[PDB]
Amino acid sequence: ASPFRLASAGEISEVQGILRTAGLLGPEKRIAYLGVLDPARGAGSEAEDRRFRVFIHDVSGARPQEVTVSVTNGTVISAVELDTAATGELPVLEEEFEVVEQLLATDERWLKALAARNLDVSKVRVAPLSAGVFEYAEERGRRILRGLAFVQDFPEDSAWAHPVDGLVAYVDVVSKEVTRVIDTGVFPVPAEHGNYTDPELTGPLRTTQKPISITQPEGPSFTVTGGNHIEWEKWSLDVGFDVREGVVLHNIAFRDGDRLRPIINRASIAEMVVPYGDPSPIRSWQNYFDTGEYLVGQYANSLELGCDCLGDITYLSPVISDAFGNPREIRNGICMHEEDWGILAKHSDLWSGINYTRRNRRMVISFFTTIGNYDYGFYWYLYLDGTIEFEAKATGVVFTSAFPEGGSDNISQLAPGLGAPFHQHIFSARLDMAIDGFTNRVEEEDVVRQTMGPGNERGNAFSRKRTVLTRESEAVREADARTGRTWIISNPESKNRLNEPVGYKLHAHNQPTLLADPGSSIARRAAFATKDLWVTRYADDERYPTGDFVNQHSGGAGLPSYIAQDRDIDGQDIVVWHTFGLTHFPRVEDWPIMPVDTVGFKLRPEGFFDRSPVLDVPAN
Amino acid sequence: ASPFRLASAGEISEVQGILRTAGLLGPEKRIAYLGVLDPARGAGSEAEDRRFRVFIHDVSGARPQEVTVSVTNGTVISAVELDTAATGELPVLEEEFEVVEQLLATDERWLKALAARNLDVSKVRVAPLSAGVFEYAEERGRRILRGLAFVQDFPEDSAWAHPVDGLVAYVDVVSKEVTRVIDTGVFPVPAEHGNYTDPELTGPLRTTQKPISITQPEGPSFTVTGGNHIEWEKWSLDVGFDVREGVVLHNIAFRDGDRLRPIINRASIAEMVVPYGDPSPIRSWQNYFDTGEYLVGQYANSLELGCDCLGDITYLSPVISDAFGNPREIRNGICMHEEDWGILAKHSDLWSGINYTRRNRRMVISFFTTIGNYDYGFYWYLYLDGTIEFEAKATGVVFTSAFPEGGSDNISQLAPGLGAPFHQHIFSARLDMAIDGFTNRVEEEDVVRQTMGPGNERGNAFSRKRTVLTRESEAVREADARTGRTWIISNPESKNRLNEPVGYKLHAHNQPTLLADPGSSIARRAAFATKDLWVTRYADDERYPTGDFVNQHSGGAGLPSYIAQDRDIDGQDIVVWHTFGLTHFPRVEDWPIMPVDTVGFKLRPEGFFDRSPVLDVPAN
Ligand code: 11R
Ligand code: 11R
Ligand SMILES: [Cu+2]
Ligand SMILES: [Cu+2]
Ligand code: NA
Ligand code: NA
Repeated sequence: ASPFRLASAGEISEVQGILRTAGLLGPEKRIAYLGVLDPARGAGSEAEDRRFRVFIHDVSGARPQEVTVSVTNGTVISAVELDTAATGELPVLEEEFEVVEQLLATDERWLKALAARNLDVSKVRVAPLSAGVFEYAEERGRRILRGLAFVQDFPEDSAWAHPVDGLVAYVDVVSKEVTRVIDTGVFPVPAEHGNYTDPELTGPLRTTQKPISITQPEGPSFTVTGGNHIEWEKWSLDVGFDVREGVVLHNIAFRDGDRLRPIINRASIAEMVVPYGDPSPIRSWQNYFDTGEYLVGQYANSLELGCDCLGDITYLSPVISDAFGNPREIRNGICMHEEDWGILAKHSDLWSGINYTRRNRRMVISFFTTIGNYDYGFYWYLYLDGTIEFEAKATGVVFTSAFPEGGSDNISQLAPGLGAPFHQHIFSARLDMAIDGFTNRVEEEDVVRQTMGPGNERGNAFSRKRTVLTRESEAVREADARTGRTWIISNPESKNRLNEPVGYKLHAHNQPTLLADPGSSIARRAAFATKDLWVTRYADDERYPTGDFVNQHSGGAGLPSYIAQDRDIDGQDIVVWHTFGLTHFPRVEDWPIMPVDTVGFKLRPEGFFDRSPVLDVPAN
Repeated sequence: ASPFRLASAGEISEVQGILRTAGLLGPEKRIAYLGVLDPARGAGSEAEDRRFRVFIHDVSGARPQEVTVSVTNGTVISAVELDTAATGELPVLEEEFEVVEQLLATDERWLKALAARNLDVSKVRVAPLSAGVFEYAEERGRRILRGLAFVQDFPEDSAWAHPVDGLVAYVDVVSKEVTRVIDTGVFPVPAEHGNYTDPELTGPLRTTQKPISITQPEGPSFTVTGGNHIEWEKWSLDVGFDVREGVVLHNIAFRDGDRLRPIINRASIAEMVVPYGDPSPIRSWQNYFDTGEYLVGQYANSLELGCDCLGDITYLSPVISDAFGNPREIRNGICMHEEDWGILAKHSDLWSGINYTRRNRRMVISFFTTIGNYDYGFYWYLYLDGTIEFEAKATGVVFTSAFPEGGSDNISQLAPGLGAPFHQHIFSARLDMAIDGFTNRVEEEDVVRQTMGPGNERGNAFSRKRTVLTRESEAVREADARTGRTWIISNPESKNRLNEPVGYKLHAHNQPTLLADPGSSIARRAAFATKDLWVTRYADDERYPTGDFVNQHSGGAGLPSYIAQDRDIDGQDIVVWHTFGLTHFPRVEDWPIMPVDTVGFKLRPEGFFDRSPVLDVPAN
């Protein structure tokens, strides 16, 4: 019955049928994006209307459309033709991945480049890479992918070991034409293999790891109802999935006594971008918006038990649309489990003689996606004590280049002749806040040092200050780790028993934000990534920090456009957008397959509860 | 046979016998500190000499002594009388804890203060609190403790709920005299109880938590030999224990192929301080050096299976000296276990068709200590991929005060009338580095932004810079989170296969450092805490960032004195001292017993290995 239930195969097939019936999904049409829309504010009273949003591409060269369908009512709500030169190209289609290599394989310029390097065209893989927006006027309004080449010596070879530097091509994937082939000169193609399952490289596998068995003999402590509604240790939420954002959490709330208290209305990773810091023209255009351009949900892995997710696991298998509107299941695409998390609280008291220890646990909701060379795990955690956390785990194979003779200020060496250009992985978490309901505000809290003097004669005092962000113009904030800066989301109309507004505190990792020059294309297209925290007034059409159409789309949309409205955010329905990222100078240890590295953030209750919320946790 | 083995009960009894025989341990003498000394540099060649360092207090008022004993040879190596007014008082003795309350109970001034507040003296607990160094000239050369009062309504009551504000006393614990009683006025003693095992407060305990069973059917993957030598997944180390520092790691090394490669010679938490930020004269003197003044090892908890440490646990039970030189075992005082740590590396490749997933694990070595109201867990982690991490877990009961009518800039409210003064918990990790041996250097590495222009026409480039710290005068460094600042310890004489010096990178959390005014007593006594990173040239007598005797000791010793020597640290035997801490503005959720919060740091290999060190980890 829940309006927040996952899309079913039947709903997707029904959208297909509605579009077909309406004349919007003939044989030349392809679905580039399809997802369920969230219910409107105050929709709980009215009967449900399951609506789906669809981006439809046309392979014959006609203009694409944005369409909203009511699957409940069997109707098209709206359909509008898109001018992609203005509003952006549609996301990259899975079917376009192969096209770059295929077209290049019979292009005389490409073949000349490969022949100059004595490379067999049958062995040359070409990555289908998003193009961005640079100086090439002919690309405006065209669906372009750029191609970088990697040699695969045999079918099971890791092509990433053998980058073909000095060469890049640009391809129109609709007209099926190669627009440009740029050859700046030959570089040696690195020869060492990077085959991490080859015994020659691994050596004898370890026999020293004894089994770790994690079981729950009475099953898990969480329940799943309605397909995706989770209840666990006072927490209540719905686990959604979208082909763009991946796992999306809805209606995160905590049962405090008799009252179900909302905390976050919607939590997602609304964008992620990988900007590269190598000024070589072969890669200086490289910025992968894995979420906005590629759709990370689409490439979610099927996760194997005892391998990807360990313990007593409950899986969800979300359904997405293929290019033709047929449903496709991602079997075991979402993992859900609880795990022990060490000591929760402990005290051994010298006066009362009471010794007290309690254990912590967390609920984990995760997926793993693969975007070419990269593989990312997205993990949401709920803890017994009210803490909410997100963690991204970055692994896969590093994106490679040649390592220049005489070194580089922008590339590190991984193996003889093999380079890894410097880059960042920068995430935007969109948190549609609902601290005890929708009337919320944000304060920036800094530690305040105090001078020795009257009122502080020993020079020991310290304090803090809170500054309310009253309007969107004042709500674009930067980190200040030195002053312990955090941001508190509170409800000014809901007080705890000590007469203080209830709140949650966001604790950032204070990693560097976007490093690119502020006048670059990427600083404009990923403007969100230049600042740690943004707060907007909620609006139904302000979904992504980069806007709806990121592919080959200049600045003009997204967060900078939203905040120009300068709306009241002091005790209103607000959205926090937190930028956080990893700055990666690849190390030799990252090669030939990279150990996981992490980044994230958390929010902790801050006078939300009237005392510790875990006094009722039992011993042992 | 290992010279790094834990002290045995026999060794401690033998030190006692040697001291007795030498005339140094008569009936008026008490042992305030006893610990084994590490072997001298280059001692491996010579036969072993187990030496012990002892601080001996005299209850009759005579001067204390510092003594070094050779237990192997049955000799006193050295014995020197200490002038405590100059070099500092000895650590607080466990037997002195009760003395403050006992002396105050018959003092007319104290009784008058309690009577003004209608408090039964039999119900008033007095915390035995370190005194520091302030304006009281009579305290110089005397062993003083200060007393703050807390009412205990009945034997099992949590006295922390009932602070008696406006009152503090100072006591000479040797002459057994009350030197001062200060009463600045009555405050209401908060009345609500804080009894976290009382059903009235907890309510009905949860019945929703289903068991999590963690077992190892073939036992653990680590071995313990020689009592405390651990081998686990290529790692080699010795687990030491000292009554001051607690768990100390020695000889951390990694077996890379056939070669045992040193990484860290000695790792410890060499100090921890809890400075309070309330300018009230009742607490403005409050700074607890839990390590230096109280000795955190002494109060290590006995850790219960399935409660404190979960899984297949191997315990060590370290032996310490009581006040008379008799051995006392801390049963199950150190936990050792390995645990699963999620995904280690993962890639699903679109060209090779190979799908690869490997799991991570970490070895955990921990203890938990209790210092009055506070309880801290100290955790060291070794990971499969070469990462070394420390984490402190802070819990217990928050130190309380009255909450002032009309609020406070330096105290938060926890319950009606109940306050928690702001404070920090600041740790110093002393890492005696040995990256591939002892010839090491430290570089500070910052991200470098680049301007759009020639050589960077698209404004995408970014880089980094490394600055070698050549001498101790240049080696007192601060965090810069905005520029992604880290510190690399390398061996300039040991290169990896790419001809780059092998190294490890220290990743700090960049939390605020000491907030007190730089002219305060605490800024001088805890000078280490004002800066994030210090590097010294190794010396056998430079053990603690605060010197050997912290109790009632002014500035003059410790790190500022060590670095004045301005020694060469560029390719030498060096020591890194990392300051890291928690700044605590207590929340209502911290009351009546606080959920764990954490802080720490890690070091990751940085061109130490010739490729990923975990290619030989098997599937599943
Ligand atoms: C942004 N950026 C930097 C970047 C950089 C590069 C690329 C890029 O683009 C974005 C790419 C995003 C997509 C990434 C998701 C991961 C894709 C993985 C490939 C999908 C796939 C597609 C096809 N196949 Ru098959 N196969 C066998 C074992 C394991 C497999 C894993 C995956 C297979 C696959 C397997 N197969 C079936 C039977 C016998 C042999 C084989 C082989 C041999 C060698 C390779 C693959 N397979 N297969 C081959 C031919 C036809 C059909 C077929 C099938 C059908 C169903 C299942 C498996 N295979 C972006
Ligand atoms: C820096 N700062 C802010 C600060 C602030 C405040 C203080 C402070 O000082 C530093 C203090 C550092 C020391 C902290 C370490 C923790 C000390 C814990 C107290 C030790 C202790 C000391 C004594 N006893 Ru008992 N006892 C029973 C159960 C559980 C117990 C736990 C601990 C017991 C204890 C227990 N006992 C035995 C038999 C019957 C009843 C009892 C009771 C009842 C009520 C309380 C305690 N006990 N006991 C009582 C009397 C005589 C002997 C005795 C023993 C002997 C052996 C074991 C247990 N007990 C510093
Ligand atoms: Cu990376
Ligand atoms: Cu604290
Ligand atoms: Na909101
Ligand atoms: Na060293």
